[PDB]
Formats: sequence, C-alpha cells, structure tokens
Amino acid sequence: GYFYNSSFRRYATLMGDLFSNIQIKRQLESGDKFIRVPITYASKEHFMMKLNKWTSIETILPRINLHLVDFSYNAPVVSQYNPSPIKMIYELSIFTRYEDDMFQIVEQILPYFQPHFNTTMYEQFGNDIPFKRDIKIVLMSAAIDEAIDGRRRIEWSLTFEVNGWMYPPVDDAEGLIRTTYTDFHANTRDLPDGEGVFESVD
Amino acid sequence: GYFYNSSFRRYATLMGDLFSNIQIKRQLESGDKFIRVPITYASKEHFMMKLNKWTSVETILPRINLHLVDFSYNAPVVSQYNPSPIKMIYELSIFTRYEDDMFQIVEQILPYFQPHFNTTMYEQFGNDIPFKRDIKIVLMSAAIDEAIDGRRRIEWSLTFEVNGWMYPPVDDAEGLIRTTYTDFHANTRDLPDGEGVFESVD
Amino acid sequence: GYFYNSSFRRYATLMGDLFSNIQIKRQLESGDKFIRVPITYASKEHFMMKLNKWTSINSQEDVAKVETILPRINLHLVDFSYNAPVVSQYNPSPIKMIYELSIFTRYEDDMFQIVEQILPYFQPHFNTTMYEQFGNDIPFKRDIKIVLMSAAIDEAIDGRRRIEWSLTFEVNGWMYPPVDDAEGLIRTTYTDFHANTRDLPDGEGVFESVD
Amino acid sequence: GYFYNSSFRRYATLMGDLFSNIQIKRQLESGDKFIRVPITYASKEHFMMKLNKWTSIVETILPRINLHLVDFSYNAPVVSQYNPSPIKMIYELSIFTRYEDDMFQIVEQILPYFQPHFNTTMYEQFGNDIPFKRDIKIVLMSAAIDEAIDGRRRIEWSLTFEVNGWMYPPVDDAEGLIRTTYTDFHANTRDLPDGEGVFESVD
Amino acid sequence: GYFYNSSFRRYATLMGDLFSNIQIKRQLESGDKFIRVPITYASKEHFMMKLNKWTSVETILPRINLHLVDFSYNAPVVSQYNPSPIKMIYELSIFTRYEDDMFQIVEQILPYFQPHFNTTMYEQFGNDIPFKRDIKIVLMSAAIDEAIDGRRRIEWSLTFEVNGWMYPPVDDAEGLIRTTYTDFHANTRDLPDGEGVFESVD
Amino acid sequence: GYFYNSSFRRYATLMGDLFSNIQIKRQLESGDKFIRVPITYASKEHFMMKLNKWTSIVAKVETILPRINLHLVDFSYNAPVVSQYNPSPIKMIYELSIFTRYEDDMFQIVEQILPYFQPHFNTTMYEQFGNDIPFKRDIKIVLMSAAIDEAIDGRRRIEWSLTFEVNGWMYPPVDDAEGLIRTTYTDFHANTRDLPDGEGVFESVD
Repeated sequence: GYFYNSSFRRYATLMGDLFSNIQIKRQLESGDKFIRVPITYASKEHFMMKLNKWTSIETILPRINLHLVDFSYNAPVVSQYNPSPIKMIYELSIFTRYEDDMFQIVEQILPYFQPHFNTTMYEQFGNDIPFKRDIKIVLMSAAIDEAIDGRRRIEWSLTFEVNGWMYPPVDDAEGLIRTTYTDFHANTRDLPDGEGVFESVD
Repeated sequence: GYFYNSSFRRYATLMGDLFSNIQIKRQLESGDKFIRVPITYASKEHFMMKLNKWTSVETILPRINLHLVDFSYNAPVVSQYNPSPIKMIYELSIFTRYEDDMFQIVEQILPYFQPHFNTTMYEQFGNDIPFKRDIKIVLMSAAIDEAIDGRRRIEWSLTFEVNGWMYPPVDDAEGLIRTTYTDFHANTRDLPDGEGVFESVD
Repeated sequence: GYFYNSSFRRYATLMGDLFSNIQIKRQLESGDKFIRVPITYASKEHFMMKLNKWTSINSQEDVAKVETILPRINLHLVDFSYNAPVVSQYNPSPIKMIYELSIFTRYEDDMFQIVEQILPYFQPHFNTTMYEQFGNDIPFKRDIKIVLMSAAIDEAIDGRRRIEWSLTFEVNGWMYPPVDDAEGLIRTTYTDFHANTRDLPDGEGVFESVD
Repeated sequence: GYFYNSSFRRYATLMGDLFSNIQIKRQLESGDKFIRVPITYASKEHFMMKLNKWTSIVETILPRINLHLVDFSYNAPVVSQYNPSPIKMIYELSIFTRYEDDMFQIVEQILPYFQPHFNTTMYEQFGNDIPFKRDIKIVLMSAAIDEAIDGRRRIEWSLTFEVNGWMYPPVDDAEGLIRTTYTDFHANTRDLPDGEGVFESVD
Repeated sequence: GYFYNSSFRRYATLMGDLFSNIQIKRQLESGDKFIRVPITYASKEHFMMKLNKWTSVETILPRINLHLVDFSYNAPVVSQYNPSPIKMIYELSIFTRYEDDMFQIVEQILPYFQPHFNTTMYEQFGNDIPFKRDIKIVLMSAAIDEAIDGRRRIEWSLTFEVNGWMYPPVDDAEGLIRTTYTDFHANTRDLPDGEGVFESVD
Repeated sequence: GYFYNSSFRRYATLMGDLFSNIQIKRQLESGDKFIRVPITYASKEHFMMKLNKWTSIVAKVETILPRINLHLVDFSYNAPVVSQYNPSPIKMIYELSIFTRYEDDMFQIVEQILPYFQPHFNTTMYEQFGNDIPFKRDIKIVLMSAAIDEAIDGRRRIEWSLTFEVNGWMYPPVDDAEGLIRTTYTDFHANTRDLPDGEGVFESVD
C-alpha cells in the first residue's frame, strides 16, 4: 500500500535505521536494564502535537523523531542510473526527560560524524548486478531547547545533510529493490522495510 | 475570450503541460489504480481558499497548483523576434494527503532538473518558418510545510526559473500561434490550449 | 493653478504619457471591444483607499458601474537622489527619480495584455530624447534613460477579486531651479516607445483626476 | 537666556537660514500670491504632535519645514580650539505640504544646489580679532517620501543632510559674542541671524 | 543512577569545577567573612524560574549557573581514543544583588582567558596508562543585563568555547574513569564527582 | 563594605570623574549661576525608573535635571609568565547618558565633552600599590557613537547617549587588606588629578 521503490522512502529508512538501534542504560535494584529509543518519521509539529496528547495525564520518553526538511540539486544520456546527485536535509529530534538520557543518546550519535560519515549503499534491482551508491552524510548543526510544566522535557535537534542519488520511479511491479548499507561500524546490514524501522506515530 | 497569443499565457501553459501528465499508483484489492494529478493556475492564496472550501473528500487531493510569482529582464533594430530575453519565476505547489503520494509525484519531477532542464520550443506564426526558442528551466528551491486538523494536508513547493522570451502583443486576428516543445524525454509534443491543460479553479 | 514649469511635474507627465495610451482587447458577441487603461498620479495608499471606495457597492446603480473601474494604472514618485556618474541650470544637475507604476486588474488576461505592451521595451533600459524649449530659444536636448528595476506581484480577495502588479522604474533625468511660468512656458517633446516624436501634453491631458 | 556662542546652535541656525527664505507661488484671481515657508527647529515627533494639535478643525499652517539634528560623530578624514575638531552633524529637513504642487516648488528650490554636496565658507569672528575661516561641506545624503490621510490630507518629504563642520569647547558669551557670516546658495555673503530671527517658535 | 563515564558529563563537571571555588569578601564588624559562590547546572530558563520561586533571601545570591548551549564538530581506523575533536559552548551566568559582588566574581574569572585558557586533562580508564587530552577553553563573549522590582538583581553571562574530545560510551561496568586537570594556576586537581561540584537546583 | 581595589570599580570611577565636573551657565536677573551636572552609576533602566519616580510632580522637577548617568554595558579581551602586572589588555564599553530639560543645557554639556575625543582621548593613569614604584597604565578612551532621543508629556525630557570604548587593563583581585591602591590620571587638559573614592564622584541613585 505504498511506493516501495521510492528513492525518498529509501533514504528516510536508511537514516531511520542508522539511528534505529540506540539504547540507554537505566540502573535497577535488580540490575542494569537497557531500553531502545523508539524512532518515528513525521513532521516535527505533528509529532509534538501527538506527544503532548500522549503526555497528558515515562514510558513515552525518550524518543527520536526524524523528518525531511529540505532538498536541492547537488552541484558538485538520459536520467536514471546514471542518476541525479541530490542533497536531502533531515532533522533528527531527540526528546528526553533527563539530561542523562540525552547525554547517552548523543554520545552514541555524535562521534561518528567528523563532520561527515560515509556509507556505501548497495541497491539491487531484481537480480542484476547491484548498484553501488556512495552516500556522504554530514552533521550540519545542533539546536538545544527546553519545555516546562512544574520538570519537564528536553529537546535536542541534529540537522543532517544526506548526499544521495535520485532517479524516476521504478515500478514495484517491475521488481522490488534489495538494499544494503554499511552502518556506523562499517558493518554491512540490510536496509529493513519501513515498517520495521519506524514506530507508527498513528 | 482571451489574448491567445499572449507570451505569458504561452509560458504558463508550457509549464503547466510539462507537469500536466503526472500520475500516482494506488494499490487496490482489485488492483493498482493510477490517478492523474489535476493541475490549476491560480494565485496560491486563492487556491488555498478554494481548497479549504472544497475540503469542508479524498477525490480532491492530490493536486498541483502552478503560478507566476516574479519576472525581470534577463541580463546575460526594434523589439520582437528578435525578442527580449526575459526571466519568469513560477511556484509549483503540490498538495497531498499522504507522504507516499508526495514522494511519487516529486520523484517524477525532480530528477529531470540538474539543476536545469532544457526544452526547445517551436512557435510558428500562421505559416511562416517557425521560430526556434531555447528555454532553460531551472529548479531554484524547494519548500516543505504541513497543515493539520485532527490528518491532514501536506504541501511542498518547488520554485522554478524559466528563462524565456518576450515580445509585444501579436494580435489573435493576425493569425494564431502554433506551439510545440520537447518534453522531459525530449519528445516533441505540441502545446495544447490553456483549457486543455489546467483544471478550472472556478 | 500650478507651477507649470516644474521639472518634477514634467517627469511625472513624461512617464504618465509613455504609459498613457495602453489598451486591452475584450471579445464580444458583437465583437472585440478595445479599452484604454486610464492612468492616475497619486500616492499608492491614497489610490487604494479611493479604489476601495469606488469598488464598493452602495446602490444597484453601482453593481453594473464597477467593472468599469478596472483595469487601471497608478503612477507615483517614490524616491530620488543625486546621480553620481559655472552655476546651476542648463547646464543642469543629473538627478535620478524612482517611479512605482502600479497595474490593477480584474483578470489575469487583462494584466498579461497590459504588461506585454510595457515590458518588452525595457532591456533593461529604454532611451528617450526629450526636447524642452523655453519660449523661442534653441531647444535643449535632454537624454533620458529609463530603467525597469523590479517587478512585484500581489493579489487581493473578497469572494474574485483584484490583481496588482507593480513595476519600479528608474528615470535618469535632469533637475534645475524653478524657471517662472511668467518668464515663458516650456514646450516639451519626446521620443515614445517607437522612437516617434510626440509632444508632451499638459498634466490634465494625461492623468485622470483621482479627485 | 541661552548659550549664544554654542557651536551646535550656530550650525542649527546656519542650516535653518539656508532654508529660511523659500517661497511658493499661489495663483489667485486678483493675482499670484507668494508665501514664505516658515521653518521650525524641534524633534520631529514633537513637531508632528503640535502639528496635529494645530490641524484639529487649516491652510495657513501648511506648508512648513521642520529642521532637526539627528546624529553626529567625529569626522575621520597642541590643545583643542581653533585649531578645532572636525565634526560631522546629521540634520533631518522635513517638509510638510497640503499639495504635491507646493512640495515640487519647495524641493525644486532646494535640490539642485546639492551635487551631491554644497560648499559654504563661514566666517566667524570673536569680538574684534581677525575672523576665522571655516570651510563647510553640506551633503544631501538621502530623501524619504511619505503620506498621511484623513478623508486629503498631508504630504511629507524628508531630506537628510550631512554637515561637515567644526567643534570646540564653550567660549563664554561674557567673553564676547561671535559674529557669523556665510555664503548662501548663490555664493552671496549673508550674515547669520540670531536664532530667534530664523526659526518660528514651535512653542 | 547515571552514565558516570559520559564525556558530556565530564566536561560539564570540568567547567563547573574550574568555577566551583570562587569567593567574595563581605567586611563585618567582627571581620571579613568570605562566601563561596554556589554553582548549578541547569537550563538558564529553568534556573531563573526556580530563582524567582526562591526569591519571593540574601542568602540566595550571589550564584552562578552554568549550562551547555551548543556544540559541533571541530574542524581544525575506528573512533574512540583516537577520539573525535568536538567543540562545546557553555553559558556561565552570574547573578548578584550588588555590582560589588559582580566585580569581585568576574575579576576572579576574566583575567585567565587571553582570550583562551589551556588545561591538560588526564583521564585514566581503570589502570591503563592515562590519556592526555589538551583542552583549550576560549572566552567568546560577555552579556550584561539587569532585573528590577523596587533593587533588584544583576545578571552577567560569559560565553565559553570548550575545545574538547568526544567518543562513544564506555560502560560504567567496564570501569570508572579517573580524571585530573590543571586548574587556573596550573595546579593538578582531580575532577570530583558531579554531586561534589554542583548544588542541586532540585 | 566593598572591594576597593576592584579594577572595574577603578574604571567606573575614572570615567565618572572625567565627566564629574561639568557645569552649565544659567542667566539670572542678579547674574549668571553655574550648576554642576550630578553624575550617577546605575543601569540605564534603573536610572530611568528612579528618574520617573523623582519627576512625578511640582517645581522640584527642575532641580533634578540636567543629569548624567554612566554605566558599563559590555567588555571583551582586547586583541591588539603569569597574569597581573604584567596584566591583561581588556576593553570596556560605557554608556554615558545625558538627560536635560532644555536643548540649550544639552548643547553646553556636550560641547564640553565632544571636542576632546578625536575620535580618541588618551590618559596616563598611575596606580601605586602601598609604596612600591607606581605602575604606568596607558588608557585610550574612544568615543564610539552618539544616540539621540526625546520623551514627552505635555515639555518634557531630552536624552543623548554617548558610547565610549575604554581600552584598559585587568588583573586578578589584589586584596584591600594587602594595601589600598593610590590612583592618579591626566584629565582632559593633561592635568594630573588624583582619582577620588567612588563615593566622591557619583551621587547615590539610592
């Protein structure tokens, strides 16, 4: 029930999945439980709305919300592999009850972007030789903010530039596109379906 | 009931028609239904007004609204073919219920502008040898925004610079102007009447 | 009842008159109706005030009498300065005046026609040679560059309602201290958009009274 | 009851007096009427306040000019006074008018003399010593055009001028009053009047 | 009950502790008493909130509030010692009843930053040879403001750039990290626990 | 009951004292009365608050003005083994703010300030600790900008603000107990005056 081979979708998923498996420690009398930070893809406004809904009277925070915010042509015979160098901007937004949690989270993200982070993405159509796509992801800025009622809620937003590739729709009917990529430790993971990565904000 | 030979009109139609035939897939139980995105030419404010009227109905979105937003002299014996190098700015505005639809639409637009897209337009007066006009259309910027009540509505706006040609009114009575152009796949289509391309916002 | 020999006035009139004779076609059952776009000289705010007054429907007598108001053009001076390239007046002082030409229209079509009659002559400038003669002396030759600086596009709504485009022009002209009307009226000619030597009319000839 | 020898005051008066004697023609049945535009020195806000006071129900009030100092600074090109300090003062000359016509007349009398500057040689003499010669460049910096409405109503143009002048510490009135002359717009040596001579009282 | 080995935490504590031991003289009939200015780590807004709560007495001011406000990659095989050059921004905010107190406080801070101040930080993991980390702290700006009801309250804020090092979380369980550093007089003090430095704003 | 040897304080006093002795003439029937313009050190907002308090009427509204209010508004390191004489080149910003009932008064006041700053004004400050050889400190004070504004109810009140950059020296607190610091400086006519206590220069805004 969606354009599976969407280039855009593939990038939202790739970025979501790099940040899909981040945990935070939380010492317990019985022992150290680690919780995975759930990640959503939604406009930030929408997310904050729903977050204030969910918030009205600690299992909800911490959480990450990713979203595309801008794109453009990437100024360095026909069009698609050879494809078009595009540049997408993402806003990764971390929400947290405690400064501690925030520190853990970012300390897991930040050190890999110097200021960039490379990943090699292999995307294969049906059964042809896969295409090799070189993806530079650059950490552009950080933005720090609070929100109060009484503790209440800490928000940090990282802005990332993904330097990727775009090309006209290749129908799902004409075969689904298999995708792999190198994670933060250069480990070739395979890009999961969208439903695998993002929690439903709905 | 309008200046048919209007230069401006010819450009609004040219741009409208490049984006006139865009569809989105929509998986059914019975099977994949494809729908053509209808396109209008109207001031953005006017269009949003009428859209909120119509909205008060998933047959309405997705839709595209095109409109001229600026122009100027294009700084690289009389005046008209040899004509005057003019530069027109258009705001192409896509409105959508689902992120998916949006992704499909843009993925059909974006990859052809690197950052420009050339088209050769042939305009012929009555029966003389047609004039050859070289038209550079440049994708300048993108702008992303939402709107909510409850889902509700996604808006992306591309801004395009059309580098075209202007010249004083050549009366309809003195013969109508036949127009052709190369589409996104360098296919010589012939520019339809205005009524053919744009749905009436009225 | 006004300083006829006003340099400023001469420029307002020159600009008014370049844009004085613009028409739009208007297809009928009977046949094509051509209408001249009336032009006024007034501050833009004042003009819009009066336009909202005129456009308002107070009697049925109005209703009909209202698409007779648009289209129309409103010209006005908005800025000036010294034009950085023994006494003072012919030889005169190089001045630079800025004018805002403002087109108001019910239909996009009308607008397209109007501008397509203005725009193509400014690349980005348009030259005119103005001859101004005092009494009966040999006339002065004044070289006038008019440059189209910018365009600005905007709408206004109630229900259709009203389209506004504003061109901004730089007139590169000449200034000099008041030469009294009593000392002889100044005859003025100029080359129009097709290099045709028309003679600059009185002010009352060019602009409709906004009053 | 004021520091007569004030340098500042001397400049406010010089500028006021350059624009002190401007008239406008006004055609009548009987015949042409000339009227001198009255000029005041006051903060613009104050002047507009008092102007709306005077305006409340009016044609003997406009046209009029209001001059005022708006800024100054050191003028980057053994002790301190003649030889004095090169200062730069900014003045806002503000013309208010009922009719566009009046405005046109007024400015057409001001504007053509500033290309973009206008020089004046000011002679200031202390008691009876040899007078000091001071070279004064006045530059027309900008113009600003605006309206105001109720019904016609009122047109406002403001010229901004840079006066390049000279400053030095207070020379007491008691130690002798300072005689001042200057070249007007036609290089005519007029003598700078008292302040009360130039400006109409806004009070 | 917190990530002890947090890099971020280590820097908040280092900065807190440089400014932890500032006093002001206050001449008495019985003789000069010196009071240590208490220091907190909290968002400035939060701190001002709580400060107005506490204020509604002269035992509360003077006080300093420190907080992180921004960070970024510091543009001069894996990642962590060798670590990533990061740059953190801190807002040190002094609140005072009397101009005098303020003068004393800043005169103790300001002269050491010309415009920078170096410190050598030794961080040792368990028992390995310690790591040597060179830390440049730069005084970026100062900001002066008042607040009134009647005297009432003086606020000055110094903005500091800490040029430090970042690396992915090293678990507390894998051994706590011993930290020392050179203070303002090049004296090797050892970085205390967080609870030692900052007064609880809670 | 303060840090007497405060570097900051020393500069606030130096600046206050350069502008401490400014008068205006005021012609009378008997004869010309001169009045010294009182000077305060306080945040501008605070000063205007208190000034509106004092100004709330009848006929003790003219003994209040004219007056000057000085205040520090910014500082920074002055980019041209330990730290203190040799000290650290600092740069302080001061806002000198003149309030006046009559344009005349204002003219007199500024005409006494303005001509000495071209655009700077140098002063040599000698600061001596106890009885050692005094330190020589070269102080450039630069007039940065002027700002002109009014305020009305009916006349009412004229405000001009000069912004000055003092290029001075900073160093860590030298305790009052370890000996008070004697300070002299060259005034506007290069006359070596000695910097008074703070209480001598500024009227209490309190």
